[PDB]
Amino acid sequence: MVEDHYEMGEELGSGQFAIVRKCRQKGTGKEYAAKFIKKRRLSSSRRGVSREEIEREVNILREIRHPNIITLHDIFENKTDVVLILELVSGGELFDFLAEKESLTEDEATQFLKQILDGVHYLHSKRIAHFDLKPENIMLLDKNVPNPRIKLIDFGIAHKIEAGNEFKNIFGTPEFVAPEIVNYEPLGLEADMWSIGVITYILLSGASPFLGETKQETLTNISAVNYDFDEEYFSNTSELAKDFIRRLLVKDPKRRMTIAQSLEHSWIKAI
Amino acid sequence: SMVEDHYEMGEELGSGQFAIVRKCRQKGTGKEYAAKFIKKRRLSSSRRGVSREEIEREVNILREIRHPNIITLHDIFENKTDVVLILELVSGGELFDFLAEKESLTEDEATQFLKQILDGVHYLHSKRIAHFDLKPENIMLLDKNVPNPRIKLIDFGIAHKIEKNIFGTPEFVAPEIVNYEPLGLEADMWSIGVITYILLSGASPFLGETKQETLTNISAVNYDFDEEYFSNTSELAKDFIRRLLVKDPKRRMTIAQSLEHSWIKAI
Ligand SMILES: NS(=O)(=O)c1cccc(-c2nnn[nH]2)c1
Repeated sequence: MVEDHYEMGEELGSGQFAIVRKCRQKGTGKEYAAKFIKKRRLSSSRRGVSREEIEREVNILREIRHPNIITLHDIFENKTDVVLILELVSGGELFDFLAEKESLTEDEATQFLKQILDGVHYLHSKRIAHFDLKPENIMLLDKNVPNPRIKLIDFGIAHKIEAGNEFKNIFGTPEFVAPEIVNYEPLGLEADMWSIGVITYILLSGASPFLGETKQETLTNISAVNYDFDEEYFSNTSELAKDFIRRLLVKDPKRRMTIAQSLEHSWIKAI
Repeated sequence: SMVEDHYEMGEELGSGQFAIVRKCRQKGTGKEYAAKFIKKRRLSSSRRGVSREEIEREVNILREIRHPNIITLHDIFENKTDVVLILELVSGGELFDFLAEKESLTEDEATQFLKQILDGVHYLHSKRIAHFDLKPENIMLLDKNVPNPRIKLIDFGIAHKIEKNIFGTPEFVAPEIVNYEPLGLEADMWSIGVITYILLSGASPFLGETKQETLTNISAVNYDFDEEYFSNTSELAKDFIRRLLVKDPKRRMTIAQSLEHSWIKAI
């Protein structure tokens, strides 16, 4: 029982069938975030989260030990919930911190981007695709210190990306498989690299590159790679910054820069 | 509970991915089952054992299913090293082996067995479960020594529940996600087409001399009905197969349509 081991406090937030509360561990006094994930009862139900999806997330969280990523401290389960005891991240969203400023220079921005890249480099080294990198999932540990530390959060749709042959072997031979299996192109780590390109674009310019009037229009823009570097937004942005973004916002995932290439890019190597 | 307190373990029946199957008997009823011992992956292990996620995925599917043409899960235990599934004992062997032993097999007899496969798949699809590994070796008989043997579909090791998807902002999502086309129930319908083609002819429609040829043949839907091998096969049967072996999953017969097709419905 979690309440026997942690003193539960205020609600901090809520997401997909989950409620996050602040807590404090009895005995140590250390503070954490307790994420209560509502379990799905019957497999036919669309409420809660299936046990297998909870496990997928927990298995990924268990592996993580990097300063730019949230960590898992403990786990409990009661009748209705799986309770993850996570690192407490209190500094808010990176972009909300940046909002307190009157302006932001390209060099100030790249300080933070390097941290995001370092976190993603760690994840990708373990074959973990986050799949929902966006500003809301880029938090700060503490926003009042001189050099705030980025924390990537929310592994709710993260997956480990198996080697390509691990898929094919499961069928024994291809004799009975359909064409959509033969031609199956799995989602991979490249998707996160795209997201990084979008994050960089907005971090530097304040503009969202693909946002349309409706979600459907945004999706059309993404699929067409319909963006530009208009001077109203990019007149104080370097050419190397634009090159970095261009090499990420590539439709073909196989032609996009990888995280290693991103870190070797001259724009990033310069600091 | 420990499994040994409830079941007498017997002889080894088979093996799976990090799994051993043993015959067993329930204490208190004397009824026989198959016990499948699946080795759990340790948190410090990379590749040994089966992941908890994959065990849970399959178990949650098995827990849901009850139908005469599908293997039944009777009990589950877990100890330090293994998850143990107590499954219905399916003893009659492969359908295709039983058929190969018949003096003669008529098209009408063939359709009656095919209809049982369709009944099982109709049930699975009604629960949004794609089997994804339908092939002769997963189509067994419960008991072969009866006048009309009952088909049992087995092996839910790669089966999945089937279901834009983005509840928050789409602004950061990659084009391959925006354009993602998940694998679906239609894949099982293709497999049924291939099974039917082999059932009637003994030939495989897409198999090539190498793996790449087989893959290429599937993708192009490059098959035909050889005059010799299909000389005793009705046009109505060929029509059934043609309406399943279709490249676009959206244009294949669904399970409901397959059961309504005159080849099945006429009998
Ligand atoms: N407290 S919160 O609203 O930012 C929130 C909501 C849902 C999930 C998380 C989370 N998941 N993994 N790490 N943090 C956080």
